[PDB]
Amino acid sequence: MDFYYLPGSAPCRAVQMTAAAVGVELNLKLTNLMAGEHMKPEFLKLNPQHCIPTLVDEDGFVLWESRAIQIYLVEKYGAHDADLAERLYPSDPRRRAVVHQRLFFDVAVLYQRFAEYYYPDPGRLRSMEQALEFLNTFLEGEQYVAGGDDPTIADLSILATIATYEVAGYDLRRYENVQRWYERTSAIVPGADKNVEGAKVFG
Amino acid sequence: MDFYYLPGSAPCRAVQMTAAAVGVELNLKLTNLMAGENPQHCIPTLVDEDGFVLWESRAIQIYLVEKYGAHDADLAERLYPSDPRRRAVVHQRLFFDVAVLYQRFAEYYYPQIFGQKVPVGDPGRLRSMEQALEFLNTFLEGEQYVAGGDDPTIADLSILATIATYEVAGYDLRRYENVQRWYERTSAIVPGADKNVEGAKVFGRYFT
Ligand SMILES: N[C@H](CCC(=O)N[C@@H](CS)C(=O)NCC(=O)O)C(=O)O
Repeated sequence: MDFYYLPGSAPCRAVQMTAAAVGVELNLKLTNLMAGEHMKPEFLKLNPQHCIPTLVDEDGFVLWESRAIQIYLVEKYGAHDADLAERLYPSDPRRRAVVHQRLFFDVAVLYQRFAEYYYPDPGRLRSMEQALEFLNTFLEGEQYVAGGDDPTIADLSILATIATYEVAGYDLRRYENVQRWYERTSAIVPGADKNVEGAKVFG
Repeated sequence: MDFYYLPGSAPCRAVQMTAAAVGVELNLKLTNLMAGENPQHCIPTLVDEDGFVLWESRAIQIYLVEKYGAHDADLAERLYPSDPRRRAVVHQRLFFDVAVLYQRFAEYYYPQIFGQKVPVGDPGRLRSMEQALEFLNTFLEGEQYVAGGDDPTIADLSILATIATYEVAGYDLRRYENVQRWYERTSAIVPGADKNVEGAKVFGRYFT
């Protein structure tokens, strides 16, 4: 399966951790946006939204949005290991609702406000610190972001985001639960060293 | 189930339509925000029969299908197909709605209607917002619904709530033929479309 990506990119890193978790090997297709590779007609025909990560499966199914990719990887490839899929993406409606809630929080608030503050300011700073405070509150008395006894795809997505906060230069130790979760989760998730490595070397 | 909401809110309206679709009656609780009435004070907030608290409209939408619609397997399958590939397209459209379509709407219009009330729209934000509409128009080329299928999915409902907000904002949706066609057709057929239209009008109070 072809994986159109950039090394420093958080959503790409989330997908790489998820693929490693389900034993999927990705055919890496570096897609340099500065060079305009995502705007070539070959890419546009695959993905009209011209964004990375983009996954092309064995039957030519094309998918983008890292968090939809994560779910697809578990449902289609993780499913061969029943307990594994359950750990990554619990099936109970309530448990799964929380995983979804955290994924939507990651894209619309946590990573969003990171991009709002760092890519162009006291206003967008307070906006971002609020996102971190929310996350800190989510992790109060909890090992993982959506609960559970094991990391879920929500942890993997937020690990990608938070490693970007770290390399940006934000003092994460300010959020005791976030720092704690970040350290312990990075130590236990397969390919999490590649996440930080890739955040650092590129991002 | 208690539903903490405001009619003007697109995320709230997406849940109302989804609940209508699964035959769930919501006990509506008006939560006036500018007054200050879930440690993120997010609306909508759903509180189920066991006191389980959920926010994030799109997570709520899925939960409503999975728990309250799944007795009618054919209905749940229509709203939220289980085939990984089909479900993946529905998930990508939900993520697009939150992070691209509604997000760029907000980034363009919120500075003009809230806080400082900037006298003019940012052209870069406008271009970006129009790009989001073009994407949607493209997704709808040759397709009845946003994520495909023979029937509306929850992605259609989420986007319907967002697009009705574009309309009350005064954006000329006729510029995007597929979007307009889909918007008319879907508004004509989905449960709770009346709540969506009624509520979107309310959000028009910020555009006078
Ligand atoms: N919601 C994000 C989208 C990430 C995204 O928009 N990718 C950026 C680079 S990190 C990109 O491809 N930008 C180029 C473009 O959208 O035209 C995801 O998790 O996949």
